[PDB]
Amino acid sequence: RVGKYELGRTLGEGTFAKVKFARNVENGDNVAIKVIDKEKVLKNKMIAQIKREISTMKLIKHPNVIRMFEVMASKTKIYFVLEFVTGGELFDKISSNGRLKEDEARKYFQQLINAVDYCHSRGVYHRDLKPENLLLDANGALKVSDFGLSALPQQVREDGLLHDTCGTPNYVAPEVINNKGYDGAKADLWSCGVILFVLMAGYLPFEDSNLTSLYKKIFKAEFTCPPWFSASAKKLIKRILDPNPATRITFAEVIENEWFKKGYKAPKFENADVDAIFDDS
Amino acid sequence: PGIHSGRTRVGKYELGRTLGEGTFAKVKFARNVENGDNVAIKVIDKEKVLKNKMIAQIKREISTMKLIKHPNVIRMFEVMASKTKIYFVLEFVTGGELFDKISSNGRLKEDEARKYFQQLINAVDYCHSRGVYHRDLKPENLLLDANGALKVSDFGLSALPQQVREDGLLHDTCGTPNYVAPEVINNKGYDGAKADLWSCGVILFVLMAGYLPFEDSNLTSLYKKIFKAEFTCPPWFSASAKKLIKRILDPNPATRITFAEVIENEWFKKGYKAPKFENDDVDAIFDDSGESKNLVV
Ligand SMILES: C[C@H](CCC(=O)NCCC[N+](C)(C)CCCS(=O)(=O)[O-])[C@H]1CC[C@H]2[C@@H]3[C@H](O)C[C@@H]4C[C@H](O)CC[C@]4(C)[C@H]3C[C@H](O)[C@@]12C
Ligand SMILES: C[C@H](CCC(=O)NCCC[N+](C)(C)CCCS(=O)(=O)[O-])[C@H]1CC[C@H]2[C@@H]3[C@H](O)C[C@@H]4C[C@H](O)CC[C@]4(C)[C@H]3C[C@H](O)[C@]12C
Ligand SMILES: C[C@H](CCC(=O)NCCC[N+](C)(C)CCCS(=O)(=O)[O-])[C@H]1CC[C@H]2[C@@H]3[C@H](O)C[C@@H]4C[C@H](O)CC[C@]4(C)[C@H]3C[C@H](O)[C@]12C
Repeated sequence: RVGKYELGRTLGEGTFAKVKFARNVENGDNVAIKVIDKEKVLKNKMIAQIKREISTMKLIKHPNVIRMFEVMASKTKIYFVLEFVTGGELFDKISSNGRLKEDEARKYFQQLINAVDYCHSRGVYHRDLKPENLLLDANGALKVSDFGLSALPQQVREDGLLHDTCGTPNYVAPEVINNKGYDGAKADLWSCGVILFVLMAGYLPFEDSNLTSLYKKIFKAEFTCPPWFSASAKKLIKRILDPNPATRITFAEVIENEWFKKGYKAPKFENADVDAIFDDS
Repeated sequence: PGIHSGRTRVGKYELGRTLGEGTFAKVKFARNVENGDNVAIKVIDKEKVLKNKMIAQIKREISTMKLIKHPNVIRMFEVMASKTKIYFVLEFVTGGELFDKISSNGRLKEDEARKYFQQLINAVDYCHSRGVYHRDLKPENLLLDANGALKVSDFGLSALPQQVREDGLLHDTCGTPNYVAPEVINNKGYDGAKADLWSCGVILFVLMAGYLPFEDSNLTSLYKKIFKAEFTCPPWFSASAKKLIKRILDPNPATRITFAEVIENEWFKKGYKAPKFENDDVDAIFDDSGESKNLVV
């Protein structure tokens, strides 16, 4: 046993991190418990940011963000307890049934933008948003995974789980491909825009069998919207997928956008020590 | 079974609704009106297909796959064509994707992983012996029948450019680097057999480990790991399995183990039982078939 949590099967076991299924004995909620090497994260250059973002994600409750229930530590380990959802991955709808209708795409896009924008407002940037982070609960609501956790060092992100993405480079903004540092908000917004493209088209905007030509297209944002895209959706997508992060549209501008505001009901919800986030207890 | 006057018709197949749509290709359900068989039909713009410098290789590989019947290869039953479309008539399977097991239960036991690997290696080597190279092996091509037997998809079709093939179902233009051999990433993957073998080794790794041998959120680090074949086998891998995987994941295709040598590897041969199974006009593969249509619709 571990905490108020009863353990189930091992989901993955990487070298410095591992993930177990569990349930909360007090309420029966499904969770996953990630156990990671403590010194690997303590030694890391960006530890103060890690501590800050993780401490923040503990506090955040947004209806469209995966909950981080607990964060505890041993002398050698850090434990994370994360909400486990049962509706699968959002992109499964495309694998099984092709592109989504515009209204269903816009709905998920609204949940996504609001959740991402909310985390940004609390100083937390994903920086590696991929379709595999777009999960669905029993009722079909979007739950975005890995905010905060994505800030951990690579060797601890290798946690024994299968992580592949169809069309990986598509979701990474040109400035993230090419540069060491970058703006987190603009990098996340690029990812969201590609996600929206795929939901509405059923296929990736950037492709080429030739890798040099593929990355050339990404850096110029050379892509083509299919004919079923509306004029207003195409125009918003082209502003989001601006290959220059200096001129790329802002989240605030996306939220004010006429296409975006269609059927848009901002969700009503409420959300009302850092250095000691990983010490023993 | 009944021909349905209000449905589209090609050969003995009646076409149903569109499942997926790409720019040049669509996928529809269809059914054989003679015997009730349900199939999937990929319909692709004919001019787009023909106007390619690789059309000869495409006709050859599609012609071969149409004739192949392997227990671990998805069947291509028929190819028909109109003036403007090519119809590839393909087998459905019900068991989903192989990696679904992993994605839910993590790694498989050594014996079960070795079983799927034997199935994969046999099918791929079989197609190689007939001159067909896949070159695009990835999780999306590893399907399962109701018996839970592996069925490899896209042999033959993978010869088409991914952009022409793209059907709006998230598999054709994936181009995921994690499954791709370093020489192929480097635009020098001449030996198609060694390139497919690398992918198969990455697949074996995932089944036994539950995760990818090369992964990184940083694209530069990812490609670097691939070119150097920098990876670590988990501690539960046996000495023999580790020995084989390291021979497969050799980033020099020249020194990389061959398909034939894998088949004779002592670990691969464990419980191994090769399949017991059977067994122009190539140029005309895509000619207008003159198949009856339904003129109502
Ligand atoms: C030029 C860009 C970006 C490289 C980069 O920037 N990598 C380091 C960034 C991250 N760091 C934090 C480590 C920065 C280091 C600190 S510093 O600030 O000092 O940079 C990189 C990103 C991925 C690279 C691919 C591989 O080459 C080879 C590959 C196959 C063929 O062969 C050619 C094509 C292809 C697809 C290439 C495309 C791309 O065009 C390259 C060159
Ligand atoms: C990959 C799967 C979704 C796909 C899926 O399918 N999940 C299992 C169910 C399989 N089924 C039994 C339903 C299929 C058979 C039924 S059938 O009727 O089809 O036969 C999803 C669902 C829950 C997700 C985890 C949790 O969020 C907690 C945690 C959050 C972190 O941030 C990232 C890590 C971690 C461990 C997440 C990883 C991953 O993202 C999980 C496993
Ligand atoms: C993504 C799914 C597997 C996962 C899944 O979703 N499994 C649910 C099974 C449900 N059914 C049994 C009713 C059949 C599917 C109905 S569905 O709702 O999925 O349309 C797999 C299993 C069968 C696969 C197709 C066939 O190989 C024929 C053809 C081969 C070409 O090379 C590539 C194109 C095509 C159309 C393939 C596309 C895709 O790769 C399919 C749908």
